Amino acid sequence: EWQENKSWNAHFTEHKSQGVVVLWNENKQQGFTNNLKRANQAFLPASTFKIPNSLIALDLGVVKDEHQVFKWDGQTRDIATWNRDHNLITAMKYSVVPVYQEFARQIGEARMSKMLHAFDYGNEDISGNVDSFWLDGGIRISATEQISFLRKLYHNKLHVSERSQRIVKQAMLTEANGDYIIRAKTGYSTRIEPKIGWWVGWVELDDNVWFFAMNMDMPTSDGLGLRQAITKEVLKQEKIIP
Ligand SMILES: Cc1ccccc1-c1cccc(C(=O)O)c1
Repeated sequence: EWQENKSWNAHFTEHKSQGVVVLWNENKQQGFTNNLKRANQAFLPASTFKIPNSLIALDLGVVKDEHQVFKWDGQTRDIATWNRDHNLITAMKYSVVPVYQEFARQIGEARMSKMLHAFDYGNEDISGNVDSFWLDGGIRISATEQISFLRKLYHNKLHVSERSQRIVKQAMLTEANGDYIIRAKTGYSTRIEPKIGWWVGWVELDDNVWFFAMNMDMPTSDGLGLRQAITKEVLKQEKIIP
């Protein structure tokens, strides 16, 4: 069921880094990783949490649909793309923390805790501030746990409406061409050691789906592009994408 290929470590060490990639072949129900231990170690989800947060906001009516405009609050932040109006699509695309912090405040502690337990999401622990627990609170999730959550979303098996799940999968759209479609979300965790980057999602092919979840050490923001680059290089090596 699970296979470890330690040779894949070269994808990380050749960039003076360390990390884990986890792949899941949906047709064959088989998983692959370079590091079984790190595949099950739990980290802050950071902006990968925008996936469950979006689902909860939509199902509760906090967000009406993917067109609703969340007006910039007029507070100049250091990320230029955050200083503007957003909808769910652009908020996901630009990982707009302040929009999602307001979602969480409107969701509230009780409903957020209950929905994460319903999702079986990570350690399901929202200890900390309701508007930042996924950045510096107690919640944790492993790469293998990301896969389990994403598989439910893919199959519309999470305990929210089909509509909510369809909308979030639309907002996760990252890349599409004649060969494959990638739906995914990046993450960047800096408030608690070790600093890491995430990329989680799946690759849709004509006749199969491959789920993936990776994290890697990220001491500096200069390496953020490696999250996607390394993942796609692993996918190419395994002949999942050309
Ligand atoms: C939080 C943050 C701090 C320092 C540098 C970049 C970022 C950031 C901000 C928004 C999106 C992303 C990203 O990866 O997509 C990264």
